[PDB]
Amino acid sequence: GEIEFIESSKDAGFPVINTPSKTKLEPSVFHQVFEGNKEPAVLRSGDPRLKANFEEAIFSKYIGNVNTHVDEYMLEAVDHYAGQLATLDISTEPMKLEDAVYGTEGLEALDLTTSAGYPYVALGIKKRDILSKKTKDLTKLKECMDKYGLNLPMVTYVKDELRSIEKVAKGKSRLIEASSLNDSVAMRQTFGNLYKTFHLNPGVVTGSAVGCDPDLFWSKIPVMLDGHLIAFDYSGYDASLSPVWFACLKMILEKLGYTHKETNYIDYLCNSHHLYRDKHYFVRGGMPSGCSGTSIFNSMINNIIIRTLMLKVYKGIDLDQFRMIAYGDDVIASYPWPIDASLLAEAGKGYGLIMTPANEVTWTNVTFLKRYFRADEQYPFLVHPVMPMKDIHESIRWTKDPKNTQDHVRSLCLLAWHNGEHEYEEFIRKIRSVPVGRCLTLPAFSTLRRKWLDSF
Repeated sequence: GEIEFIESSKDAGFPVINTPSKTKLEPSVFHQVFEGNKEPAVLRSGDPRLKANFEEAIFSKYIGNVNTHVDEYMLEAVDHYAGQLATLDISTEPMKLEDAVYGTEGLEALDLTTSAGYPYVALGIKKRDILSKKTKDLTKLKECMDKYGLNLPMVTYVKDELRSIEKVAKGKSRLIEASSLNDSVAMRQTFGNLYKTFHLNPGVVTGSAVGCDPDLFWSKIPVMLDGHLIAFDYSGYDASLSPVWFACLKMILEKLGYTHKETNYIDYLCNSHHLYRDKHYFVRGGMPSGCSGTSIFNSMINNIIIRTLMLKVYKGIDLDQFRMIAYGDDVIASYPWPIDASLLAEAGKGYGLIMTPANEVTWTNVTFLKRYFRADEQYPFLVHPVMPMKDIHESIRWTKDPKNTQDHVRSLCLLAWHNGEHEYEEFIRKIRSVPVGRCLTLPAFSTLRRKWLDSF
């Protein structure tokens, strides 16, 4: 992706977008009891922790585009992945408006807490002024979509989240895009059935883990990926994507039965208009992370990319024995023969991608969704997802709202006990060394283990 044009919003008649300048993350009551290095991402240019130019840093992920046609390797990759997806019988019929907005099996209701985007943010109109969970009203939404239409600018926000010392100092805060409510809804109508099928079928047919529950899904992954493991993620995947990969995605969608007109929303993702505080800018290429479907579309594109690279480097590869699962840029995969991931990574560089491979990827050292894999000692066909304790420690030391401490700590307990009973008891011990910790309902190790075993 590449920023092609930027200027002052006022020159085009856009008002300034007022985004909060200060982090909501503050040290929790557990900040001293546990160790950690992460701090809130820089959100503003004058942050005294910066050791770089902030606005240059946050936009540096738009590294450019490789301009190329859809080549022979891409064409075969698309065909192979389309054949997989064809077995799922994805409906290209529009999802009905009430299901796409207020919820249905496989597609959670539209998030009422996030930005409604443009022009609503400039008018003070929030999602809850238009939509109602209790009444499921669609009348105001129909008014607003009729009035303002589709293909509206996106609103860029800096993501408020913990980051490492290096990413704080370099100002490399992540950006999230808010599609207009109108565009979010229209995309959920257009693609909602595809979204549902992906959410309900994580694994090696969708090639997707989006929406998975690691507590359940981790045990299935080694059944599916039974060859030599291949794994990697990327640096700045979303913004690195060149338009050719969006062309590949459009070809895949059309093979699934979407009309050319129905794939027009992919052009909306690829060639985009953004408002950021007092500026507005146009981007060619790059997935605008935060718009409807970007995790699923990123994952679908990644399925095309990896196949493309394998076909290009390993002429005579048999993709029917290749298996892969992606969550956005994150990939875990297998093939019955060893594959040199560094060759794939260098081939990806030729397509404008920055891939970072996982020396002998094993079930001991492979990661996916920032978690390890550890087979249960007693039930060896069940596999624990293992979030490192250091990451749990990083999270517990901060809070965006201490009123949610109970929910926060309980969520972390659900992750921590997979590290073993000794680690969990120590975690609980330290929690209880603060008075708040003795006011919390904390699950017992044996209870978490029993409930996990019984969930299968």
